[PDB]
Amino acid sequence: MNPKSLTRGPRDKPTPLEELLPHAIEFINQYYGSFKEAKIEEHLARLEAVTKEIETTGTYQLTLDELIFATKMAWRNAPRCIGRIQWSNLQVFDARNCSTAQEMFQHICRHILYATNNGNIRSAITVFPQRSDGKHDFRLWNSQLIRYAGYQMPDGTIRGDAATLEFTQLCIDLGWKPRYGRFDVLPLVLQADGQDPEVFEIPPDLVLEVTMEYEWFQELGLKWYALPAVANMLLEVGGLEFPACPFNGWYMGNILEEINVAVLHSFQKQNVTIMDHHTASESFMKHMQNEYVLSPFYYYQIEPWKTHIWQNE
Ligand code: HEM
Ligand SMILES: Cc1cc(N2CCC[C@@H]2C(=O)NCCc2ccc3c(c2)OCO3)nc(-n2ccnc2)n1
Ligand SMILES: O=S([O-])[O-]
Repeated sequence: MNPKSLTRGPRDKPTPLEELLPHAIEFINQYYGSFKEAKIEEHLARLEAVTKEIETTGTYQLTLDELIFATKMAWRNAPRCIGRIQWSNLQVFDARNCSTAQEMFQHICRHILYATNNGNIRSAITVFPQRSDGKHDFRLWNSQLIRYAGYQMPDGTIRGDAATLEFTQLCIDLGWKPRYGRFDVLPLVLQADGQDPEVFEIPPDLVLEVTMEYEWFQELGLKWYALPAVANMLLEVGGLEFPACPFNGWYMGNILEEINVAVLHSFQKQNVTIMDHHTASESFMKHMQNEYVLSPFYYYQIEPWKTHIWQNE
């Protein structure tokens, strides 16, 4: 077999023009090929301008429409994603002129806001600036925008998310004051322009949680977040790399002390979208109505605290 790697790592120099140009040209062709006969003079015009822009600046910028096209195509090129069947239902937020972590934070708040929509979930992606030389990367160190903290008890026990134990400790190491619940929402750990990450609490009113509701099992205090958002992948398109491009959909669906009726009832009763038969038909219908090496592609990355060179720990 000759599978490709699903990971795209860091750089420390711009992509060499001899690599970038061919990829850029191929994407431009893919994009204008989305008409099948229309816009041959526009195609050639754009090919010439991109090639001149690359040769004069060392890189190039996508138009808004090309970016939107690229995020949707990357989505339908995601083999594992079940939601990609209705891939035209994606809202794009262009944050490519973002310069600071504070600004990153505000963009992310807007995303969570729009996407959550009081439970009537909407799919969205926010695209931050593309990699330049690889030393000014924008990154979210989170794996998800919303995820619970994980604590290892003085027993060797796991309290919270058993999968975030390492990231939670890194937040503490960065100044985040550890509460010790099993449902603590991790802060946003945001890197702008290649600099050390800054910690931002997520305003709690922005976090919609499904409180699970027999009758005594709500006494357990079982709870989960409504918005599944992937924070850590890199969007590749036409030779360009976007190391920060958080996106979301909605959900598909060990001290037990096993029916999923509690979750099924809690989500659906609290009007939080999930991928049931109603939503599947409704969303595919909206999708269909919108019709009036893989690339682009979402890559995995190397966890940034393993590769980051700290300016001033
Ligand atoms: C609209 C509702 C959506 C649903 C129901 C959905 C569902 C899924 C599911 C079930 C998986 C695999 C989960 C697992 O086993 O870990 C997945 C993976 C993924 N989804 Fe979605 N998704 C949605 C929206 C999105 C959006 C908006 C994007 C991107 C623009 C997207 C991109 C991906 C990617 C990149 C993966 C990872 C593929 C891999 O692991 O190789 N999804 N999604
Ligand atoms: C919070 C989250 C996690 C996630 N995962 C994919 C890589 C592994 C990670 C994960 O732990 N997945 C298991 C939980 C899960 C299952 C089904 C589903 C999910 C997450 O999002 C929508 O559909 N994917 C997504 N996702 C959102 C849209 N597409 C994928 N969100
Ligand atoms: O744009 S897709 O729906 O043809």
